[PDB]
Amino acid sequence: IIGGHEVTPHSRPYMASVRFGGQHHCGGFLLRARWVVSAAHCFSHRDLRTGLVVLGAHVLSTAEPTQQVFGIDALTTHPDYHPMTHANDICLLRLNGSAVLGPAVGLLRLPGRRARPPTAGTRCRVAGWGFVSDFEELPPGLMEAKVRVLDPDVCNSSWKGHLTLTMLCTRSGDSHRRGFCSADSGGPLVCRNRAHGLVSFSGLWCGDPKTPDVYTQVSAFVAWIWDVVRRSSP
Ligand SMILES: *[C@@H]1O[C@H](CO[C@@H]2O[C@@H](C)[C@@H](O)[C@@H](O)[C@@H]2O)[C@@H](O)[C@H](O)[C@H]1NC(C)=O
Ligand SMILES: *[C@@H]1O[C@H](CO)[C@@H](O)[C@H](O)[C@H]1NC(C)=O
Ligand SMILES: [Cl-]
Repeated sequence: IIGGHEVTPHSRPYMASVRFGGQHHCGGFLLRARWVVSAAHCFSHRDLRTGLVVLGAHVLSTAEPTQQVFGIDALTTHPDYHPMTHANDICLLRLNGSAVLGPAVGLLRLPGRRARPPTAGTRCRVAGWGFVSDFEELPPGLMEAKVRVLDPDVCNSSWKGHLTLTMLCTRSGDSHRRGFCSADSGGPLVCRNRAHGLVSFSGLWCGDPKTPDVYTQVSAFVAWIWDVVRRSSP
């Protein structure tokens, strides 16, 4: 996260860390005790057996007593996920057990089934353990930035017409670069206490307004998300 601040330890109990080969690789959120929502691009060319989901974390390099580590029993990539364009960049993680919900491990609500995406100017927050600068500097813990939803046409223009109808954009509230960075992928964009976005892709320079922050528009996937959950439920 660039242009953000370190959250109070465990103040966002919904945050997940997807680890590959012991290292943090992506973010995500706890939808249900055993369900994690993330970005499909995070698992592209990766052995699911080397994957771990950590919940209840603040400092990833610390074996925190609030941390709960789970394996991935199933990965469900969106059927229409196109890696080149980043279209339908969403996936669901069914863990090899259920998280014990507490003050450090919680759930995040999806937008409604009949809910529209937020309008330009809507204040949102993005969190993660991704880089804090363009010099691959690591955060002291789970960071969070204050962003504002950016007009879809202004964004699509900046992106040379490469945005899909199911993608939203953010900008900073001021003159400082604020947004996500490498390894914040999959982690949610929280608008009005709902996961409206999902970290997808940026430019070369983290938080650069010339190459705005692209998130997966979550409201479009609410129906799919519950369909996949129900399918593997008793
Ligand atoms: C995004 O915009 C696309 C059109 O972009 C414009 O036209 C193309 C041919 C290029 O000249 C480009 O530089 C221009 O910005 C649309 O095809 C597409 O539907 C738009 N997507 C959304 C979500 O509105
Ligand atoms: C869950 O998965 C992890 C990683 O594969 C493994 O270490 C752990 O033993 C598993 N737990 C159960 C109950 O299967
Ligand atoms: Cl569940």
